[PDB]
Amino acid sequence: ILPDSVDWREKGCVTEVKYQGSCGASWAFSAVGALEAQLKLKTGKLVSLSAQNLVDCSTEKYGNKGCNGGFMTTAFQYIIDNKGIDSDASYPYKAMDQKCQYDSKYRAATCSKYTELPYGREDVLKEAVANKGPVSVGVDARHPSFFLYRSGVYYEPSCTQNVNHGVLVVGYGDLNGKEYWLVKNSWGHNFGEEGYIRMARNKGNHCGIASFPSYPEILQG
Ligand SMILES: CC1(C)CCN(C[C@H](O)Cn2nc(-c3ccc(C(F)(F)F)c(CNCc4ccc(F)cc4)c3)c3c2CCN(S(C)(=O)=O)C3)CC1
Repeated sequence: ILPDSVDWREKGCVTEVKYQGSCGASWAFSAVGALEAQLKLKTGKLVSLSAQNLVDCSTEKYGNKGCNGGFMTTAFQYIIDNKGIDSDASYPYKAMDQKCQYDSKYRAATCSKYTELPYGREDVLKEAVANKGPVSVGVDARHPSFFLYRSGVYYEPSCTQNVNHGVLVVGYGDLNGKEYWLVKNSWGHNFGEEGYIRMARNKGNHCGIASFPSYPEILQG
């Protein structure tokens, strides 16, 4: 029914890994990455979208607190309400809280809608990654093993389904009996597998990967 493996990087839909630094903006990076993939499918152009734009402008009205955390779903709502999000190049990432500096002149994407998936359904998530594109999700990253991850299929016994770090699922697969999720993180290229972490799949919603998945869309109309 579904493909055994997916890697949205192979279709040119994933921008370079970013470096969030001391600013807790992983929620913003999760959000732009998902929308970038929809933009590339829609327009044929791969352009990084401004995570800083979300940190500075999708704030209190959306329950977000910039470098102190946020949600991807209300980040998408902001983009809908704002009728735009800027390119990352026009509004680059500074890893701190700033005044909203959105400028419609440098709008690089829109958002028509977003969709949330039901908690813990890794089959429903697998289908969405296959059929819709990369999915924004939260994970439990509050473990030293996460910070220290270098390669392989990550499994942390003490992981919980409560989420606290925004990431982007750009794929899934199976490595020698270990089914994994392919996860784009925002800790630069030196983390994990060139900025990615492959996380255990179909192991009881391990680290909450499927706790709060969502994805945006950019419709023709
Ligand atoms: C629309 C509303 C008004 C606002 C959004 N609401 C979402 C709803 O509460 C569902 N939800 N979503 C998340 C969720 C999903 C992804 C991410 C991530 F990706 F960033 F990591 C995170 C982390 N950031 C949280 C955060 C947000 C603002 C802030 F300043 C500081 C921190 C949380 C959680 C929950 C319930 C409780 N969990 S938990 C402990 O894991 O069970 C966390 C619904 C009402």
